[PDB]
Amino acid sequence: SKIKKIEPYVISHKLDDTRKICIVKITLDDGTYGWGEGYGPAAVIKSGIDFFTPFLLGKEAIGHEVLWQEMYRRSMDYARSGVLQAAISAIDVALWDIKGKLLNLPVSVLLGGVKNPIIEPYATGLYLEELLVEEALLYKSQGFKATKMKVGLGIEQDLKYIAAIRKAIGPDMRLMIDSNHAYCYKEAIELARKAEKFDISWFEEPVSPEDYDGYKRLRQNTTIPISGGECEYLKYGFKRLFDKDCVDIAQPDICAAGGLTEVKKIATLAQTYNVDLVPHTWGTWIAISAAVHLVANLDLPTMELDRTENALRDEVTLHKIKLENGHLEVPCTPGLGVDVDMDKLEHYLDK
Amino acid sequence: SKIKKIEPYVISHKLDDTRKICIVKITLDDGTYGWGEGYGPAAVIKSGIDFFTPFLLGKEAIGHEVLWQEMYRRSMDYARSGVLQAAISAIDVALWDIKGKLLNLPVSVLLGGVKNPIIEPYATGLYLEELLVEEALLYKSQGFKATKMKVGLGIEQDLKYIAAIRKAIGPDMRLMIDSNHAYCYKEAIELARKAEKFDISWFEEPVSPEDYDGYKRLRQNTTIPISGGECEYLKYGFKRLFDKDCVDIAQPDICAAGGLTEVKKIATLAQTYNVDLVPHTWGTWIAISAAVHLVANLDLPTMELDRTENALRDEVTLHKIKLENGHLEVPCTPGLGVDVDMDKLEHYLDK
Amino acid sequence: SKIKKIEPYVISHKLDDTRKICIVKITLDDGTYGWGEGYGPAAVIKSGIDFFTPFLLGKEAIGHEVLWQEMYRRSMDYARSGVLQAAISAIDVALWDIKGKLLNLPVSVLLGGVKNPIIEPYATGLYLEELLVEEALLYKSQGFKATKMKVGLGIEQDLKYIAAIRKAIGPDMRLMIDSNHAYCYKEAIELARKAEKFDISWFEEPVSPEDYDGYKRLRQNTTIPISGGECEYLKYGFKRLFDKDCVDIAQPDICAAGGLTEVKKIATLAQTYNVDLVPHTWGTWIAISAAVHLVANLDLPTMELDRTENALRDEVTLHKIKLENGHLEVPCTPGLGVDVDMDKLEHYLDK
Amino acid sequence: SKIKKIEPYVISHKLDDTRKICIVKITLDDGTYGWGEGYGPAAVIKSGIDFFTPFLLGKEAIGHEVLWQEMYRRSMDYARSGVLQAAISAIDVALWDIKGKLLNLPVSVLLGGVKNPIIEPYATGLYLEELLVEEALLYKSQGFKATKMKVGLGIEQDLKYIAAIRKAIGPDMRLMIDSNHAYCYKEAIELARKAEKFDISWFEEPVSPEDYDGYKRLRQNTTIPISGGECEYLKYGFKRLFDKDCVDIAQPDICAAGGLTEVKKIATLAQTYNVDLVPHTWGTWIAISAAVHLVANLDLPTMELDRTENALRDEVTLHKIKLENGHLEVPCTPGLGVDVDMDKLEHYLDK
Ligand SMILES: [Mg+2]
Ligand SMILES: [Mg+2]
Ligand SMILES: [Mg+2]
Repeated sequence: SKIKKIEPYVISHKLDDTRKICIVKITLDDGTYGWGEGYGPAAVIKSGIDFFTPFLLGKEAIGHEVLWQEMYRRSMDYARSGVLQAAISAIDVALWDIKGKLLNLPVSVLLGGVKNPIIEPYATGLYLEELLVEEALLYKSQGFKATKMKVGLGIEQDLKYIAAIRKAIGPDMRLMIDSNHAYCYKEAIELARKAEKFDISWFEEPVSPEDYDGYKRLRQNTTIPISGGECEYLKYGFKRLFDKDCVDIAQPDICAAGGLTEVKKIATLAQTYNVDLVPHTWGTWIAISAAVHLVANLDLPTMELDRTENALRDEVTLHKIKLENGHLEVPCTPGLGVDVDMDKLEHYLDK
Repeated sequence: SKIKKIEPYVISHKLDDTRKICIVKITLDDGTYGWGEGYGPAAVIKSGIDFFTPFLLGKEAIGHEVLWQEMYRRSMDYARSGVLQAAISAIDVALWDIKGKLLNLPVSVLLGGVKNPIIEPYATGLYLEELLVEEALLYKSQGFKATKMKVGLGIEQDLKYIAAIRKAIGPDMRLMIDSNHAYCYKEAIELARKAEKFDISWFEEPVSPEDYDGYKRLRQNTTIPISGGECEYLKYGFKRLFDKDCVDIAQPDICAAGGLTEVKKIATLAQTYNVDLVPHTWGTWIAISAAVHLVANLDLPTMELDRTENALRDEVTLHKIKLENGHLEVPCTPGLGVDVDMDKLEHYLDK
Repeated sequence: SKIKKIEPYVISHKLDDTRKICIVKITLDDGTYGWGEGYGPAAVIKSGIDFFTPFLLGKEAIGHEVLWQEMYRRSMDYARSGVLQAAISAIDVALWDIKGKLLNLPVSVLLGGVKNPIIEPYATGLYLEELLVEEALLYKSQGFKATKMKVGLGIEQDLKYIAAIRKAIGPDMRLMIDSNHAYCYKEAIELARKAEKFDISWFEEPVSPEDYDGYKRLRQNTTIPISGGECEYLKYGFKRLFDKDCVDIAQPDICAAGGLTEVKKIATLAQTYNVDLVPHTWGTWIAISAAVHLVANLDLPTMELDRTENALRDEVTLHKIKLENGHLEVPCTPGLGVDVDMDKLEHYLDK
Repeated sequence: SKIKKIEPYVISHKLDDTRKICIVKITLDDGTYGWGEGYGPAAVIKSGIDFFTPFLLGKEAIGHEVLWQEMYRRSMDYARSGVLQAAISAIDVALWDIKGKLLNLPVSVLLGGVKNPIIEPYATGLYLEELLVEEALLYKSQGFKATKMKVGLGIEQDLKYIAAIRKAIGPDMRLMIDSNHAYCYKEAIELARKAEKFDISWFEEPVSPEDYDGYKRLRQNTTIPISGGECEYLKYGFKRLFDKDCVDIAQPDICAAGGLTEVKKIATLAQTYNVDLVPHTWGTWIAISAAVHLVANLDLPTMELDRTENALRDEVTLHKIKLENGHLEVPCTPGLGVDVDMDKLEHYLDK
């Protein structure tokens, strides 16, 4: 019932640069382990976990909030945003896998209840040129009901590509654009106003996460819904964002914002402020699982399903979840419903 | 004058628990070195420096802002506050020691000019009971014009001790109280109203750095000036602190908030908002030096002079600065005016 | 070295009225000189310099901020805006030429670092009628990527001319309109809404610099980005402009707003408020140089390149900077990289 | 009746440094002259008048607002505050002396009507130590009902002197304190709270004219009424001061803010905002006269009566006004009721 060993692992591989992820395993005196993930710079997150590890060993895993508050009280002064929050999120997601196992229930049921047993996720596909059209047509064939494309190659370059992908997918499939704060307010509305004709479901991270007044103005000047919050941490950060009427959709990453415990608190806030929540997910199947269980408990929904090459997701992590013809099905298995192939873990670790 | 090797060093020391601070040495192709420091969890900052090190090598040190913006562009999605900011701060302070050396001028002169050639710092002395009175009497005897005491032992316990220290130091010496966000709004005004009679120069971090409305209310309900910002990072963070009329004095830590480059930008903002700036300093002389040079360029001033038991500061780092009868004299030496005893560095290092 | 002699010179020439500009030369004990410029009424600025000259002689030029603060402390009650600010600006730009020379580095590197080694400036061309089309076609042929035209001849007269210039330059070249506060809110949106179809990059000084609510409303009712701040002085003035969400682009004139020192502080503020900065430039190459070095340090960019008939700029001032096919290249020479032909200086002057 | 010659004169005199003030004489084709004054740096104001002089010659003096608007249209881009406003003020006050003479009526009657035929001004007396007490006792003996003292020598030094002057003058005479923005918010309330016991009628310029939030806060934390606006220029400047609920009393200087025309417009605004107006006066009798006529038309009042050593005020300018036992009597003579001794003018002139 008590924590015996927290074990952070930095997993990597280069494809065509490198993908460096930090992954934890918290195991109890009884052998009951739990899998969690942190989002950001792998090796920095890994040291973060090491920082909290002394104050978590021999303490009870069911009262996960008592541990979250200990980690918070310890890092408050040196955290707020960034790295130590990804360290707290990584431990949290594992304590929710433990609890799920421990109380023999999935995480969604343990968060309050499965509100959506089926989810329809969107396919993410970032960038010659005609290859993007093929990647999109693959997703439509793969049953997907929506797809998220990466923009930031230039206002006139993007509008040329957005036109091409919309022509391929037709009008029935949903399409979203993601800048990655690669544009400024003037550059964002120029793209927004011009891309409106292609029925864009939303615009993800259009300006700097620091440009709150820019987000609000963009929302006022375009019909396309405004997404943001990848870079937003804790209940306090998202309150600050919602008080500014910035986004139509809040996108906290479970692995970054403060884990399942805090993204649930952010979900309460989103609700009160009457703002939609679609979490951000860009890691292994441990990361994806936490989102599966969160959107199930959220009140057909969508979630981020990275279709990009990644053997740290497909090979290192083992999911029980089922996806056929754009629809994903929430698992009933205790905890997140994930494991790590310890041979593929050792093969893909870092030096 | 390109960067050839960035070298982060975690140095440990237990007295009566442990004091673990991270430090950097950036050395150019020409063997010009510069010393820097990060504030927060040593081993986490140390990995942070390692994160930016690949994109800093083979780049010119004089154009320090080009490097700051590269580090920012790289961490803007996974930082905003905490750990990666103290990694950016640490590199910055060392690039200012390099520039100082390189152009054969002190940092203050290189920040714009020595406005205050003499500064009068305050003595910090945290916690049987009668020992606190002796530590204070020592500081008054040592020439100090002001002293900062730590509070959070209970409203009635603090008021008992604040009365004792004021009785010892008399009326001529300034005295400040520091909660360390160990109090809530109701607990803070209870102490503030009760401690008003013992002439308190300021109340440092009275409530949570997240409780902006609490700071503002406390400022409205007490005569004692309100200090805060230890836990505030970047120009964007201090703009939101100032927009909410929270503090009378803003206290950014150079080694945490974004280095000398950003604390200077925070100084421009503080100026525009007509709010005083006294930086936070709690490290080695690499950290103290950066503050010496910053308050010199700021427009008799004070700064944080840690007077606690610290061999890591007093032994590993070598300062040139002179202090006699409460007054500190800004050095004219190129750069920060600091060096590291490489034998005491090897002796005090962490495994 | 210390300041031995500040020398203001009012220079003029009538072409087809007169252009009366004031310039300064600050000369050190060691004969190190620095060239500066003030923007506004020459003879009034010239007396301004004379006002500060007594309190600047025998003082050190490297600690330029110590001098800026002396000039400020002296003229704060009788300044805030206008004439004495252009007096402080003129001295500042020359102390930055001195420092550049003194420390053997260009101004941009000395402001923090060259962020943009290449800039693409815009051609200014103010006003029968068919002559304007030829002036524009000349700029397009001269490789310019953008051109700024003067408007204020009447809503229907301007829309007639804007149509003509856009027809000549085609769709690939950028085009901006400048009212010179010659329009009121009702007259401004009438032009804005009608001129949109001609792809206008921005609208410069659309209403009175005093009509902040007019600027905000115009921004809300038109797609064309709103420029302004020519007439704005100091960090306090620009804070006041940004607090009211007036402009998309802030245009401080280095030679008017408070020199390189203050336009840099305005640049920190613009950054915090997430508003673009394109400085205003309308003088000699002393003025153009200061902007070259400022936009280089700012984070392809543009700047104001006056392409009208002016011999005080082309004959009295000597530049090192290179311009070939719309692109300008930041110089590496110590200081601004400018000199004054003292024979042409004596030739163009005032009794 | 057109303007034939505008003549600015810079008059200098050293006592125990120099007092350099600029004065104007506008004379019509018919030999009707009018005397004016500008407040600030004499030689800078003198060049300002020279700037507008070309666009004022051969134009009618009764339609003074047509001239004010011409000067404004010309200066707005390079003025807003300071020097060019004091040039516009100087011309304005002389056009009001002309109009007064021209229509054979005093200025107060020509501003709308004498509301107060008798006004009780205050004696200004800035700074061994015991000499201040004697200067105050002289004023009480001279009949004065109120006196304004200069503060900024240090919080404990001022409280020592304020106590001394109050002891001498007794309880019946009013007493006001003037910082001259020599204090910051923390330093201002320290002085305000401590000086409350000495019945202070008002606190003039307590913080920087730029620290609007400081003024507002000080007003909230002290019982002593807050004065300010010396450094405020135009109707636009005073609207922004009043919008922020800064002052209890607005103090525009006629010779600086925009002359009698603008201080009257500022008076309309002050009225609408329900804020008192006591103008700032620190020049010759040309300046004092303009205030006599303005407070007469304002709706027993007070005004600034400089009682220091001033040979330019008492020798160069000739007044008709009468003062006996603290009460001043508004003159009925056409215009301001002032002349200049042309021999003492030629004597005190500058090179
Ligand atoms: Mg995204
Ligand atoms: Mg502290
Ligand atoms: Mg313009």
